Amino acid sequence: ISVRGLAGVENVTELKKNFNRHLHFTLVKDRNVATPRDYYFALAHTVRDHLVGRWIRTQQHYYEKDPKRIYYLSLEFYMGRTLQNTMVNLALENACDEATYQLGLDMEELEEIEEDAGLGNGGLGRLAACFLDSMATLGLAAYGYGIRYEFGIFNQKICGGWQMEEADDWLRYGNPWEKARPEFTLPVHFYGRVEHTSQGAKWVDTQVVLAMPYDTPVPGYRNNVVNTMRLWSAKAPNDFNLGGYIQAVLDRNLAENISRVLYPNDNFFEGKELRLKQEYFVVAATLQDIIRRFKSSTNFDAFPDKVAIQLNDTHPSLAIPELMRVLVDLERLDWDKAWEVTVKTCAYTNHTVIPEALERWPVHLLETLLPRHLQIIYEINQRFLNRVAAAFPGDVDRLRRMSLVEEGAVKRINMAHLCIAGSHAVNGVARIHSEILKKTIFKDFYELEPHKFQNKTNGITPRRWLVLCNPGLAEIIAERIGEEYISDLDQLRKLLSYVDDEAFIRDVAKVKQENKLKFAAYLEREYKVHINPNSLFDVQVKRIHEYKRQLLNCLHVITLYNRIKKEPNKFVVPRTVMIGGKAAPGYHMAKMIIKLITAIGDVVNHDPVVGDRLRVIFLENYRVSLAEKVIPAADLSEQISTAGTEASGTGNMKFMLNGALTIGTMDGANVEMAEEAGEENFFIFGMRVEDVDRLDQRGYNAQEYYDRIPELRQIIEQLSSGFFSPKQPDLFKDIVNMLMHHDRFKVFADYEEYVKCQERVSALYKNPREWTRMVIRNIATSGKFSSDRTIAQYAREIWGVEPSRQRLPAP
Amino acid sequence: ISVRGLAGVENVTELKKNFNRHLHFTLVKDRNVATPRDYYFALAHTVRDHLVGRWIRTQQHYYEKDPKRIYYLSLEFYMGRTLQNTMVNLALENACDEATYQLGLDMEELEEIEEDAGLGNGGLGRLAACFLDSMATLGLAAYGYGIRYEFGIFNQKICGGWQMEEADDWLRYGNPWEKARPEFTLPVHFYGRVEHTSQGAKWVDTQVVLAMPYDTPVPGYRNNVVNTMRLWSAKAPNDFNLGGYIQAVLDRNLAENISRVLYPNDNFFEGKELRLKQEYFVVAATLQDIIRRFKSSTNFDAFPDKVAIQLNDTHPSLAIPELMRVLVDLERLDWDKAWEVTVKTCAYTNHTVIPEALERWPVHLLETLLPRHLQIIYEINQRFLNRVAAAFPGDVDRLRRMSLVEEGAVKRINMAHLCIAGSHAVNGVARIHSEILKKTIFKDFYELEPHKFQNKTNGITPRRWLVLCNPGLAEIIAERIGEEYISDLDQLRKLLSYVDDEAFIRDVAKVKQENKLKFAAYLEREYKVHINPNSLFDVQVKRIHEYKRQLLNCLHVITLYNRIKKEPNKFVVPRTVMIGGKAAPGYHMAKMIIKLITAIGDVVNHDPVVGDRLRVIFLENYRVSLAEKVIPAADLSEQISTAGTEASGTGNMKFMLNGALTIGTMDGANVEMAEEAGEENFFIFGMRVEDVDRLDQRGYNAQEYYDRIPELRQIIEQLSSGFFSPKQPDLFKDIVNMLMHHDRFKVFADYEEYVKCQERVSALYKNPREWTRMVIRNIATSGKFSSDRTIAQYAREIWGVEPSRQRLPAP
Ligand SMILES: O=C(N[C@@H](Cc1ccc(F)cc1)C(=O)N1CCC(O)CC1)c1cc2cc(Cl)ccc2[nH]1
Ligand SMILES: O=C(N[C@@H](Cc1ccc(F)cc1)C(=O)N1CCC(O)CC1)c1cc2cc(Cl)ccc2[nH]1
Ligand SMILES: *Cc1c(COP(=O)(O)O)cnc(C)c1O
Ligand SMILES: *Cc1c(COP(=O)(O)O)cnc(C)c1O
Ligand SMILES: OC[C@H]1O[C@H](O)[C@H](O)[C@@H](O)[C@@H]1O
Ligand SMILES: OC[C@H]1O[C@H](O)[C@H](O)[C@@H](O)[C@@H]1O
Repeated sequence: ISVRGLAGVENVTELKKNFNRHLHFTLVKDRNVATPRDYYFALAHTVRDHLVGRWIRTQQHYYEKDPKRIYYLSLEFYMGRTLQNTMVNLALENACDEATYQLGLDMEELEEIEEDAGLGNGGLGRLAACFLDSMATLGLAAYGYGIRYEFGIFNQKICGGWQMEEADDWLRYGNPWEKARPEFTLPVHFYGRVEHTSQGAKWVDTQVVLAMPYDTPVPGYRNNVVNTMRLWSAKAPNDFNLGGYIQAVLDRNLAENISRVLYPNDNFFEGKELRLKQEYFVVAATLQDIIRRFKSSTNFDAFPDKVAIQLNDTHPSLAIPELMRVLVDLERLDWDKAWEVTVKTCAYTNHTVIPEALERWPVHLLETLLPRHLQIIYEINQRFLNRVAAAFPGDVDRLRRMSLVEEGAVKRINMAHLCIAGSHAVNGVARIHSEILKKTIFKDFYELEPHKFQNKTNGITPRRWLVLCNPGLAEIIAERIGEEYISDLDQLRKLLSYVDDEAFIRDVAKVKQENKLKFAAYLEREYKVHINPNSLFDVQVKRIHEYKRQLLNCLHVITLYNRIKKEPNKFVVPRTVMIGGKAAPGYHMAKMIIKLITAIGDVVNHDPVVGDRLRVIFLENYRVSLAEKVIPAADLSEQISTAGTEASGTGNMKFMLNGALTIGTMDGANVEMAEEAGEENFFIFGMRVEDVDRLDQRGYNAQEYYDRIPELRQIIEQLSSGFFSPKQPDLFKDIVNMLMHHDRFKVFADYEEYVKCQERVSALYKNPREWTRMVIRNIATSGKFSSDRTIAQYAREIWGVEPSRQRLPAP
Repeated sequence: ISVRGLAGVENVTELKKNFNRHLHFTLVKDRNVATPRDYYFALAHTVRDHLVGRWIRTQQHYYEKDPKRIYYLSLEFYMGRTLQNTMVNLALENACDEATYQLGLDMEELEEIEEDAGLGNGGLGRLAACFLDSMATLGLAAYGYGIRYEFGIFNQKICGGWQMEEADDWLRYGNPWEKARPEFTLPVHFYGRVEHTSQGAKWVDTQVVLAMPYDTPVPGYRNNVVNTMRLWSAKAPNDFNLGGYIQAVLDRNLAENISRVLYPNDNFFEGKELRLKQEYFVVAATLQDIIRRFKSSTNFDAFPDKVAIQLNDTHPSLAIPELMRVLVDLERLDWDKAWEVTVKTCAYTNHTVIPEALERWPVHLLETLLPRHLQIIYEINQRFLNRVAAAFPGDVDRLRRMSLVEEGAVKRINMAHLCIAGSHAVNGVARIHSEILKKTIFKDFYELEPHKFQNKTNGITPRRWLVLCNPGLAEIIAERIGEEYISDLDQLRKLLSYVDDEAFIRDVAKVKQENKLKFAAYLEREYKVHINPNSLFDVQVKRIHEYKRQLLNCLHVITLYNRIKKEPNKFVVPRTVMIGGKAAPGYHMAKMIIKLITAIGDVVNHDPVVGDRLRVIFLENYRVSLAEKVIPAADLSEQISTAGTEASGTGNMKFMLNGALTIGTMDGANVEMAEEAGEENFFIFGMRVEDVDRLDQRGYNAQEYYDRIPELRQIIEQLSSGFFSPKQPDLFKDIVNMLMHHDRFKVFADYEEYVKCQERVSALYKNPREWTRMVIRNIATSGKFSSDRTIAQYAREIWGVEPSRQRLPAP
């Protein structure tokens, strides 16, 4: 059936009886009243049972061996479903598939019942998840620490072509993968004031909120290692939080609101108090847990030798001043020793350069909520600027530019500057992004401490993003080069010698056609629409953002439609362009773009002259589980952000690994992907970072493009006149206005080159054999983009630990 | 070891391995890091496993056989712990005791870890729990329906002698006994308005709250029957309940607050909207569930033949108009047919006659929250008063007295009148209470429909209240008459022939001494105080209420103290008087009484001259699990409410069954207990109902008693001068003031007779042999107070079903 493992006679028999055991004793059901959800839960428990043993020994192991521990702090962990992932990493997939078959059930149908653990917004959150998988597969003693939101990313509904947000009550039916641990409940403080007494400062009269941990197992790939992802949940103390007795009890929900919902912002900062509370909550509980574990393993001199804390963006940046608070105020270490320790254990990862995404917290907020932390930040700033003054005497302007405190309307703390000053390493997520950080945004810091700056190009895990979602492709690859590539993706290079293999070429093309047929069916099954599986599947799925330019894609789609209407009887390569992604609730322009996409589809999809040559479909509720479905079925991957705006991107790597060709700009990781596959095997177009700068010096004037490109002007006039919105002719006035007068992302500037490039893609598609051979050269060179490579680099160049592919002593 | 069942070799082996299975797979622990709470949970799951099979077949059975179903609606179910109770009813106690012993654990230590399911205030709530146990033991197809409060009765803490309330977060570590069933989630409506259209009225524009059920198994005593207690939990819909996206999500907690906390009022009405919402919530979800089940089993003519709904007090009274709403508005039945059906399926139980406990809801509240129900209530009232007018022509005053609508300051709906009009049966809970209902409070209704009024004297379950909490006494009883009495308490009469048995007399006295020694140890273990186990254990435990007169007990205690101080070297029977119970948070006088008790103990307990002859101890956090501890250790049970105020009482029956003698007034069930044991074997005193009336006609003047009783006057002057409150001399001015000028319960009127009676109790105690022989005559005649008797009466005289002690076909 496939290398989903073996289906042993004894193993299948054991699984079946345990499945029946859980259906009965755990779910209290019998075959006569059990629903598919019951069946899913019986299977989940049966599979979960196989982790317990490994989980206990792995943790037991780390206790005995006492290795250096890696702590990955993130406010997001975009996990998705975990049933299939667990079976894969445990080699149980075929056995469970057989067992359920014999019990008369369809395992695939059961898998669709699991809810996605959508505790993330997009790229940043999914990177943390891929990293967790790689760290376990590489035998690192790593822990993922975050917040257990009871409501993750909202479920997206399209109503009248508009996005509607609906609460993601993912825990409604229960989460079999988490393990509550009330024995490690910790107190977190807020507000209060600072008292300066004889022997040190004291933070008093604070409001207490308890942090209760929930542990989720993270299994490595077939090595018997099971690490932990610890998510904190807010719980109110039962005393004080006890005017009215009834009210006092109902009011407990005020403290517990801290972990209620994930902020739905992607690459956008919103300075709300609740968000700051969430950030301190996760930091305060995590560091107590880290130090407690360390004390078991009081000279904190060896702290950095046993502890590494990785900050995923600046969200958990309060870890720096919190570590100082604990070491100086509680452990009574002298400032300088505490600072040496802090810098040596902390490392920071930057994920974007757009200004609106940078965390700049108003000082009055930190003053009220965390008074002691504000004082420590001021002291850190003081000493840091003294260092700068010494290094660049008289450079008064550099002084204000590098300050962690920004003066102006309202004073603010620049969390990124805080992170650079208190970390021994700072990294970008793609070569171009890391260079841009040194050359622009953090130039002053790089000049001060060049040794701190590094790069760690992102990656994705080949387990979920290949074996799990595309078993067919994984099978034909393994048939030729073996299975060793699953945890050593570089071996994919060996596929280069099959580029002329008539058999391989036919197989690769076959799995893609099967994936497209399956997705096409899913589209009609759960969404009822109908699409032609013979057309080119053009897809752009990611969060809706002006910088990602779903709008540039829209212009091309309209261009295609207009060319068809001009010469109806001319042949054109049929296309099914699918765009999907969620817009943050308060992001007006992004919501306007979603409406534009659905409006274009309303016209195009019902034009008889167009026929089945062009279909515009908006993919509803894009999330991890849906990505696993569309990506393997894609032919063309759209990665068209304005050069210099997408730090790295990861969806791009997912598409490359699954047999889709890429059309994109020289941005983020796109640059390194083309470098690995060869630019001849990539569809690159548009301005490079340098051209964008040149245009900015000159001054970007959209009118110029509108004046010189008839096809462009026709589109804009179609939008303004109401051609795509009959009942509301001026519906899209905002978009047209932005495009013409305030386009920070120069959509028009890349239009001509994009359309031309798209023409070249259509020409290659007309030649199946050659299209497929290029795909093979992409798949064969995607090895570098595995998160196992990324993690091995973080491990060796930042954390100071050696990865290991050694199987743990059985379960 | 005892008739806790057999400890089979195979059974103990099986239990041990399953215990280890759960500790590993369920709790993810190993013997090296498992805490006692883990051990408790492993045992709970092991025992719980033995119910699943029985639960499924019992429910399966009721489906096939299709008997008439009994639905017991209550806003309270005071369950207590359930581990030991489950082992008893399953005959697993000795086997589990052996198994844990061999695993090196103490089962008793593990049992103390379980949290009490305190979803009740006192008597009314505990009656529902005893009833559930009896209904299962009697093979009735019964379902208990209520609300799953996440916070039950508050935990009581004494600070500075004052009561402090603390949230009862009983679900913090999880509840292994409940089973969530999201597949039966039902919608409940609130607010909205009524539209009158062509074919009927419509309730529109309502706010929807979802009701999710949680099922808890209720095992019968060793008959393999397992019934269900279904508790509803409030859940917000994820759409509309989705101004701000974040706010919308945080605001879900407004709808879910409905099931957040139990109102801590005992025999007291508080007309708060949240409470009304809770009442409709449980009624609306329950009736949908009832009708759905009925439709499976559309002529609602047979509805009453298959359905019986028992209303525990007026709390679920909205069931009457809700049943009408559904039948008339949705099922489209004609009014009269719907009314015939409603009356025939509904029955109401009254639990008190004090006016402040009567539910009288303001019309403006029902108008806003349940507009359609208000209309139906008006129509019910209309037709009912027409009936009255026809029966008593011209009796205009009877008309207003019987109205369900009370005019005045604010119009109100008398929920009790609603219940009488819409039920085919109305019952009191003790013979005297039922007579008082007919003679006073509901006299007009009794004259209209005499056939409706009945009595069903309360009872307690002998499983929890004898076998579970007093195995020693249960063992010596069984040694002589067998085990059949456990489900046939009347057989206890056979013990009468052992009243002169020298061996029995010595045994009965022995178990009491052991129980007292054990409790005395527990007191020092968890509360550190020290008490003399040789003294007479004088206890009054129940909710603090003026009508229960903990104050009368206080006066006696002070009298004793004063007599000792007067003649220090005179001998007196040593006593340890223990008073315990919670005061509703807003009940000022009750909280003042708790402070009085602790203040008396502060003086008495530290007076050297008193020595160990008198100790006054206030029992902290009285609840079901504590009752199971004190009751078996008591010698004297205080049931001293003012004649005519305690409807029945049940604590009194618990004490009688466990070998304590009773000192009390001719009130509630006390009357029938003395009647069963013989007044010579009871310590009765004080005014009878008739004497209280006589005093009221005359006019109660406390000053008279103060003027004629020197000992009384001395006490009152001690309270006024600050003798019991040095730092705050006027601390108890409120109590003295009430006692002298506004004592609704005539404490002073029963003082003299009470003290004299107490002297007689002390004299009998001085004669161990005779004290014990009287105890035997009480225990031997307590058979009538088993809830199995009560339930068999409800079954035969109200519900129309026959109980059965037939074992269900194995598990
Ligand atoms: O709670 C039980 N089983 C779990 C089995 C289970 C466990 C985890 C999960 F994610 C889904 C189902 C369950 O259904 N839920 C707990 C977690 C969540 O709140 C949903 C309800 C349970 C079984 C059972 C048997 C008896 Cl006899 C009595 C009470 C019981 N409860
Ligand atoms: O949740 C698990 N077990 C239950 C075992 C259990 C079930 C009911 C109960 F009342 C107490 C304990 C539990 O500890 N809780 C669920 C209910 C409550 O929220 C407390 C935490 C669990 C075991 C386990 C093993 C693995 Cl390998 C992964 C996740 C897991 N979760
Ligand atoms: C991989 C992934 C992303 C990141 O996509 P980019 O195109 O890099 O922005 C976002 N969302 C989901 C659901 C993903 O799987
Ligand atoms: C039995 C019981 C009651 C009822 O006691 P009364 O003396 O009848 O008021 C109250 N609380 C608890 C904990 C009980 O067990
Ligand atoms: O680093 C992980 C991801 O973080 C953010 O989502 C960036 O916008 C994206 O470019 C990057 O791939
Ligand atoms: O009916 C059960 C109980 O209800 C209330 O608590 C009454 O006050 C009490 O007298 C009675 O025993």
